[PDB]
Amino acid sequence: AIGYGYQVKNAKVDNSTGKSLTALLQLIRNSPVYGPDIQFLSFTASFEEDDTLRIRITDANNRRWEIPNEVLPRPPPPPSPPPQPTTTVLSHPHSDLVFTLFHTTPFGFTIYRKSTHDVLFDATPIPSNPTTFLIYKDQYLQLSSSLPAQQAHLYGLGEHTKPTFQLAHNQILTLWNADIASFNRDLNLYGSHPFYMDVRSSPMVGSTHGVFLLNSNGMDVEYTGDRITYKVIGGIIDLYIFAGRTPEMVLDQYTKLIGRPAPMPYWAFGFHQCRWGYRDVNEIETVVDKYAEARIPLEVMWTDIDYMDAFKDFTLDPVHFPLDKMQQFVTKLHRNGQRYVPILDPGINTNKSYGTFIRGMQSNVFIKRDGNPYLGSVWPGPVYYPDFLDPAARSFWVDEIKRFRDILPIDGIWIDMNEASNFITSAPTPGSTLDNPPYKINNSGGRVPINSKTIPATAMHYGNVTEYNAHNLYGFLESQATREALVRTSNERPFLLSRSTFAGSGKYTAHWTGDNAARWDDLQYSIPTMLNFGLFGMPMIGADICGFAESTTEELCRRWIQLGAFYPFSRDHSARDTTHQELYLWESVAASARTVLGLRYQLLPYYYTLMYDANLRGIPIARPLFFTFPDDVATYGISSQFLIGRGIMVSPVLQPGAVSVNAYFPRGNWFSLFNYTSSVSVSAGTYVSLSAPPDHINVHIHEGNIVAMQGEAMTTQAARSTPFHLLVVMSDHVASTGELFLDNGIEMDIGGPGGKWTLVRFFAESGINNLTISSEVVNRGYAMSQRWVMDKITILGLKRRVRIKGFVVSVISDLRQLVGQAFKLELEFE
Ligand SMILES: C[C@H]1O[C@H](O[C@H]2[C@H](O)[C@@H](O)[C@@H](O[C@H]3[C@H](O)[C@@H](O)[C@@H](O[C@H]4[C@H](O)[C@@H](O)[C@@H](O[C@H]5[C@H](O)[C@@H](O)[C@@H](O[C@H]6[C@H](O)[C@@H](O)[C@@H](O)O[C@@H]6CO)O[C@@H]5CO)O[C@@H]4CO)O[C@@H]3CO)O[C@@H]2CO)[C@H](O)[C@@H](O)[C@@H]1N[C@H]1C=C(CO)[C@@H](O)[C@H](O)[C@H]1O
Ligand SMILES: *[C@@H]1O[C@H](CO)[C@@H](O[C@@H]2O[C@H](CO)[C@@H](O)[C@H](O)[C@H]2NC(C)=O)[C@H](O[C@@H]2O[C@@H](C)[C@@H](O)[C@@H](O)[C@@H]2O)[C@H]1NC(C)=O
Ligand SMILES: *[C@@H]1O[C@H](CO)[C@@H](O)[C@H](O)[C@H]1NC(C)=O
Ligand SMILES: *[C@@H]1O[C@H](CO)[C@@H](O)[C@H](O)[C@H]1NC(C)=O
Repeated sequence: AIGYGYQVKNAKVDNSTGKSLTALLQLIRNSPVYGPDIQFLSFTASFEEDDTLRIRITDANNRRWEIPNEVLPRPPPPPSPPPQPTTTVLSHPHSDLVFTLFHTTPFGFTIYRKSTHDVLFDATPIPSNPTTFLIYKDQYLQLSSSLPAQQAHLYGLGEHTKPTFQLAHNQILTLWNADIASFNRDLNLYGSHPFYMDVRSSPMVGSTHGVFLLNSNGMDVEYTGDRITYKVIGGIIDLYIFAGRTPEMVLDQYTKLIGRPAPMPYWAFGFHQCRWGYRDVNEIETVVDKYAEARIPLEVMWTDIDYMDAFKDFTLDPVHFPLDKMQQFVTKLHRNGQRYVPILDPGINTNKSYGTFIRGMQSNVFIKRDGNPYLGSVWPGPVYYPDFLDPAARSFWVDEIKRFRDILPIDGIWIDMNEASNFITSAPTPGSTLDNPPYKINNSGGRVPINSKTIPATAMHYGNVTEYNAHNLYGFLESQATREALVRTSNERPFLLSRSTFAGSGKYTAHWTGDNAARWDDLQYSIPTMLNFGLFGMPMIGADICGFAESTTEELCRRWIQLGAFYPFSRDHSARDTTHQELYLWESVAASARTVLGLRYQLLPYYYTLMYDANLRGIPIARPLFFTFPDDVATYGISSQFLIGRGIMVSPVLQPGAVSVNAYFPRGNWFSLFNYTSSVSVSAGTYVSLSAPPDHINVHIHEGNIVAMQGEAMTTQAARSTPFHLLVVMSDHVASTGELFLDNGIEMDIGGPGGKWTLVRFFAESGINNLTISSEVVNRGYAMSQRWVMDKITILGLKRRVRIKGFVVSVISDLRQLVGQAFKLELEFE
């Protein structure tokens, strides 16, 4: 058959010293299918922390492709092996995970949790079924685990458009960075994130762990409910298990490994407007002017490939987008506290009168095939691709960006087409098993050759690295170079948005779902994709509001701005062959816009604190319900609702001509952020029909949470100049708590050493006769220097009113309390 598997030749635990396991595996018997088997395997298991188990399987007699440490820094491997069935067990006293190596034929291994004596990863084979074996050929690695089909709820393995957040049973997820529109369901998209979250509904409900395979090669992942299997066409097995035990802790352990999410500037949480096909400077000025007249907040104006001189990077169309007019335009944006972001492609047009091409050829920075720079095909025409694995190409990139930034102020960079995208598929090299692999991954849902519409697998990078191995790293690498370029040309916290991503990208860039469509499906699709990229360590995520491709309708756009105003990254964008869809064009949507974007701007400090938490602990801004309610199994399969932070839930309408929604409400009291009187109270989790007017969206806050809000404004700059309103939602079960992070909105290292930031924590508890509200302040300096003042406190969740020495609403006015000063407020019931 396919493979016969491996036997344990020798296995030992390194005594006394830091406990790790080393083992040598020998091929049982050779098989011709899918290429020759690797004869000897070096197998190690080791704890990187108490809550992280590393399993590394390599060729004992060959250094195989591994993702470079310079690209993704991580602890080095343990030492390798020397030159009833038997078991070798590895465990640590402060670890909840136990690794077991089974000396069967073929061999197996399991990771089980001490806390529940439950198996989390089970690679024990079914002797008669080679689909369950570990197989290790040069271009085919097979790793398989069994799962308790009903108890195991899986999430992740992006990037894919799915109607559901939780992974459906019986499917093949292909991970291979490709220029494929996100309006296509199931197909492999722009990014690859070989990570999944496993939430166990039983025996101990809510029990969570994570599984990451640190491999950049193309792969099919097969999920059949009771089994999951990796089919990888290269590299090694570098497997990481994250103990949990909560969903929160898993993402903490995961991002600790791949990198904490990069902080975002304050202005990034404002609304963005973009469009492919803005004709000239006069049109973008007009769009900004009309957003003002509609009194709809517009923070950042974007320019697509239109601004370039015939689609070449680091140039300006001397006719439609002349330099002096653009300089004026950006100056005026800044004067009104607004920002500007242009787009970049990786391809460099082969124009002999083009400065970027000339310089790129001098530093020898382009990806090569058969000894010559690979000829690509994108917008400007024939292009060469910069090899972002070459440090000289990374210097060249910084140089070009510096040059452009000197003549034209930019507030951020949009990097696109970085799969890399190619419009003309190259012919495969004769006799190459790289351009023609033995196992075909399910690219584009039809076993399409990996070389399709991209750079051939036989192209070479710096250090003799093939495109075959480094393909899923391309967008990741450009994001590093681009962020480097931004940091060295400006002292402010950079902003960048990338299409193609890999595990770890969130440490460098923001992401958007890419090319969605103006269809009701895509509106709903935006939510699982949004929650997935939270797991992937990229909390700054959003979809093109009102849909990129195809023309939108008034009702679709209206319902989309209602939802899209709560994306971490909120932006309107569309193709040029569709109708315009700026929010002012329809009155019903502009009125919706002012409402929803109004609430968002009030929630700016909240969003920013969540961004702070993300960089600090990996915890996503937009998160699944089961993050806050892991003991509620009904929340596991919700794909239509989500949370902003811990206690704010959004429940949008996703179907046309509707005026109501059947949204799920976990146990507790919920209150509308649009009407403090409108509340939802359930003693057990249940669906509830909510009135959803054409201009309204249900956004509720759960009890036990304190949120610091400011005032509405046209810009984020102006919003910070407004007083603070404290929203306190009480609970008869627990003291309410809240958190506010304050900085200048542009410090390079967020919350670092020194004092250009302030952290404030809020606390509230009801007694029989008295209510106490108090804060704690760390690094009081910065907040104090900002004159932030809290003049109002609204109290929800109580059945009795309160005041200074169903449910009711209590308000405390004329407080004038300095945010940067700790306080204890005492109220009395009536
Ligand atoms: C604006 C954006 O423009 C570009 O993207 C465009 C495409 O150029 C455009 O063509 C269009 O592409 C769509 C298709 O219309 C749509 O149909 C879908 O394609 C799917 C198919 O639906 C699906 O069937 C599948 O095809 C497979 C089959 O499944 C498989 O069986 C097999 O079929 C045959 C095979 O081909 C034969 O060789 C033989 O073997 O027989 C078999 C059958 O037996 O293979 C085919 C595939 O070959 O999968 C298809 C996808 O490959 O979806 C695509 C999109 O992927 O629309 C898109 C989206 O607009 C650019 O590529 C894009 O980058 C660009 N967007 C950026 C540009 C700008 C401007 O600067 C920015 O503004 C944007 O934000 C950027 O995102
Ligand atoms: C190399 O870059 C030049 C500068 O952008 C290109 O010339 C410009 O082409 C524009 C249309 O793409 C046109 O509006 C500009 O007037 C023109 N500017 C100048 C100074 O020539 C050039 O394009 C080539 O030459 C022109 C005359 C056309 O025939 C194009 O089709 C050519 O490609 C670029 N050359 C190449 C080979 O890409
Ligand atoms: C607020 O909500 C309550 C409860 O649904 C409702 O009776 C009241 O009319 C609402 N007020 C406004 C101004 O919509
Ligand atoms: C509330 O509690 C405080 C402190 O315990 C006490 O001094 C005060 O008299 C109480 N007020 C009422 C109305 O009971």
